[PDB]
Amino acid sequence: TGWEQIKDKGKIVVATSGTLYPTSYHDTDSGSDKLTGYEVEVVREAAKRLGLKVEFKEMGIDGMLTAVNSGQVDAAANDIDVTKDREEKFAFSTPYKYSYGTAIVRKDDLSGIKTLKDLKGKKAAGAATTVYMEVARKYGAKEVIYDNATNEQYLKDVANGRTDVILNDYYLQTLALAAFPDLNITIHPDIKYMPNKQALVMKKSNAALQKKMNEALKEMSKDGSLTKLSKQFFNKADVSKKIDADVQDVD
Repeated sequence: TGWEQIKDKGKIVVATSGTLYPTSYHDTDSGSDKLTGYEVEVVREAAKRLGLKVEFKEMGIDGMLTAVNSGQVDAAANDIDVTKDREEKFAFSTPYKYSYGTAIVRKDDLSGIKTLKDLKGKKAAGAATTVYMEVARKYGAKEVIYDNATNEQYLKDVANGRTDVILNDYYLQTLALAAFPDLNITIHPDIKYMPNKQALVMKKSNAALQKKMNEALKEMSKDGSLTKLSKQFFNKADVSKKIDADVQDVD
């Protein structure tokens, strides 16, 4: 534990899942299977700025925070939201990603949806146990149960009229549109909910490491490195800066 200890070894141990495209995943398209992604690269470069090598320990989100407290790892980078509750238990770096949830509906009629309230009675699809599906339920949407579908399948069913809406992170959905620009789908222009931001998580007592990481992140923020990495993984979008938008809070 400790920044002087990390500095001495010359390596920082960081936990991540590798199952969250495009922020932490493996590059299978190239055949390298290299752990990469927006957040992974941000940490890698930040550590480099600090003369350090990174040792990424892949593990499930569960027990990850426990590994940080136990000292098993020096930090955890896995799209973890900054929340007041977590801030009393851990030390976060400055945020390097800001986002909010949105909805993908049909391009031709927006699936008859104008506001979140119109989700009532609509067929909502996507991951079963996420805060996104919870949002849909709160508004009375019918949850669609899929056996084992793909992203392309989910999107086509919306376009086809088999389903009506998909609730997910804004940036993840912009990639959906970019991937299938000819499909009858689009991100609803007025629905924005649950703003959120992600940062590096470390033991709250590790104030020295926290300050050093922020120092490198700030340097990256000022020279365009963050924006550069963002555009690479989020199809030219820059997720490192907060979007001045009318975002609705949800219970």
